[PDB]
Amino acid sequence: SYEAPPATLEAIHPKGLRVSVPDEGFSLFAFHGKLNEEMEGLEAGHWSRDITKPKNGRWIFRDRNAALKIGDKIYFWTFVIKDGLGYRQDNGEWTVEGFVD
Ligand SMILES: OC[C@H]1O[C@@H](O[C@@H]2[C@@H](O)[C@H](O[C@@H]3[C@@H](O)[C@H](O[C@@H]4[C@@H](O)[C@H](O[C@@H]5[C@@H](O)[C@H](O[C@@H]6[C@@H](O)[C@H](O)O[C@H](CO)[C@H]6O)O[C@H](CO)[C@H]5O)O[C@H](CO)[C@H]4O)O[C@H](CO)[C@H]3O)O[C@H](CO)[C@H]2O)[C@H](O)[C@@H](O)[C@@H]1O
Repeated sequence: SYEAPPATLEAIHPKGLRVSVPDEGFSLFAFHGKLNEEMEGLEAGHWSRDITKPKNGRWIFRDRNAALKIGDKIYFWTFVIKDGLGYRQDNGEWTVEGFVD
């Protein structure tokens, strides 16, 4: 049965974090994440935000001010509502390996 799609994360040059999932017929996408500190289960995170509509096919979370560095780790989990039911990407871990213009 259904599983949340994996998120794509990008570090932006000169600054910023962008996180997105494809719209698979959701009503809601939430991102919950911490920088260089593990998530202790389903805690809110330093980044914690509900996104309520997709934009051109994707659900997008942005922190335009996040100044990331190579080797920074983001520990995260996401939440999507599909047909009134909730699904998570659990135990997300992403390492900055480069930047996007
Ligand atoms: O009303 C004024 C008040 O408003 C507040 O804002 C609200 C805001 O917080 C809310 O945001 C949504 C957010 O809560 C939601 O998070 C969910 C989270 O609820 C969920 O937690 C689960 C528990 O549900 C679960 O409970 C179990 C229960 O299901 C079962 O029936 O019984 C069990 C007992 O036997 C019981 O434990 O327990 C587990 C732990 O085991 C919890 O993890 O977890 C999911 C993740 O899986 C999490 O996503 O997510 C939504 C979508 O992102 C958020 O939108 O939204 C409301 C509006 O819809 C707001 O009103 C303010 O903060 C206050 O200041 C205001 O006073």
